[PDB]
Amino acid sequence: PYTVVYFPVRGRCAALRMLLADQGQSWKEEVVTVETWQEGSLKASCLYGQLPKFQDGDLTLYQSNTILRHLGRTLGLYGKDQQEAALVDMVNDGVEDLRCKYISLIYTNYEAGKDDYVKALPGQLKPFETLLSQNQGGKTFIVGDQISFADYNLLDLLLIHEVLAPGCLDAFPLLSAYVGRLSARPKLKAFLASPEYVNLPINGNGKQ
Amino acid sequence: PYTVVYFPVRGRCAALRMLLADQGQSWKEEVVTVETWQEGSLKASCLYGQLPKFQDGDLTLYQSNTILRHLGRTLGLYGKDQQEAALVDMVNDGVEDLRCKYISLIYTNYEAGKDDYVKALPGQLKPFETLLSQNQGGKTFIVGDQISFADYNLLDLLLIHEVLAPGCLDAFPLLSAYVGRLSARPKLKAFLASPEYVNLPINGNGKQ
Ligand SMILES: C=C(CC)C(=O)c1ccc(OCC(=O)O)c(Cl)c1Cl
Ligand SMILES: C=C(CC)C(=O)c1ccc(OCC(=O)O)c(Cl)c1Cl
Ligand SMILES: [Ca+2]
Ligand SMILES: [Ca+2]
Ligand SMILES: [Ca+2]
Ligand SMILES: [Cl-]
Ligand SMILES: [Pt+2]
Repeated sequence: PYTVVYFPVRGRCAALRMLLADQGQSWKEEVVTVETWQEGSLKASCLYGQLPKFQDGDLTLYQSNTILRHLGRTLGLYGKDQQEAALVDMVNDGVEDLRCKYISLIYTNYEAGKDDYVKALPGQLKPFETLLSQNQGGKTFIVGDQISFADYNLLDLLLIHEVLAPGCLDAFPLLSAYVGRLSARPKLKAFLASPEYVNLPINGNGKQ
Repeated sequence: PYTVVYFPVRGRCAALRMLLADQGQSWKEEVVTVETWQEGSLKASCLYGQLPKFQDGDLTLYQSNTILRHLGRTLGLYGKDQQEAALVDMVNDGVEDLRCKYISLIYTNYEAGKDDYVKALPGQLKPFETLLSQNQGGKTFIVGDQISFADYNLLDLLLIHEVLAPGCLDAFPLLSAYVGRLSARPKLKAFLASPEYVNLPINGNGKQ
């Protein structure tokens, strides 16, 4: 019932794929080559001229956080009540902010910008440590006592940052433990070890 | 029940203010001056070192779209069902994407970047005219038959863009009429005419 339409990269679909995999949901991958994209037709049919495109039956969605929120809603991964739902959003928006900075570094300014980025990184990661500390001493999820779509997105962000700056989580014991804990969830663990995950690059331009 | 903590500018609070005013809600403005921000204490206390900060009872929120979603969820401005909520998110994420570009122009590249931004603008607005075209002929709201938080956000986006690039909606009959229709809603109309809105600059650097 789900289709993911994307480039042959992890990128903005990593988190939503982890979510689907961990939740035992089945989906189709439709792969878009750089050549098809450059041909221009598919791009012109996309609402905002970008991928991912996501189909849930006849419901067609664009925007990676739209897809996360939609799956969060329909799969009960959006907090236990209205207050938790808002906290989940606050976490996801912070994740999205850091993701945009990471995307900027990777695609527009890797060589000149990397040292500065890594130096500023602890400052950008600290709010997630703080959230964890304020929730059951960081022993469960980013919000409340059940997983949310923000957990999968946060997890992705942290995983890609380790690759960017090995040991960056050494300064953050709760985030470190959290990555280990979520990454060990059985369906998730299997997915992250699988060719369909491992054989895709993180980004489209060979940088990580 | 609500408190908005922000600089004396419209910026990222404009949409949530329009929402509150139109929905007959009461709120307190806590105005933060340049001197107070520079002092550092308030900034250090903010989850992501940014304003707005929003209070509603004992709930403290940060991130303008988290605030919009919370108000949307709690006041019933988030579509009629899950499928509509997904479309609402899709519109809001698209509004936010263009807000991000607008902000980057205003704050970091106004004199060099304006000509390229304005030339690109029609292709950036067109998706919203298309959405309107596909929903009851553009006669109601951006999604469905009831107002949503995305409508308030889109209306703001459009109003600030008419200041930036006067006439930018002229080629878009549905958006043009939507702006007039929503702007005529009695409480919103009163708010938009009030000194509280009119006498604040859109941005914090004198550019618009
Ligand atoms: C195929 C490509 C050209 C479109 C390409 O290398 C590329 C550029 C930007 C991208 O994302 C940016 C983002 O905002 O996620 C991604 Cl995921 C890719 Cl694969
Ligand atoms: C505090 C400032 C430095 C003098 C300043 O002017 C400033 C910078 C970025 C901002 O974010 C833009 C947005 O609307 O998100 C805003 Cl709202 C302001 Cl007021
Ligand atoms: Ca986006
Ligand atoms: Ca943000
Ligand atoms: Ca309603
Ligand atoms: Cl952006
Ligand atoms: Pt951005």
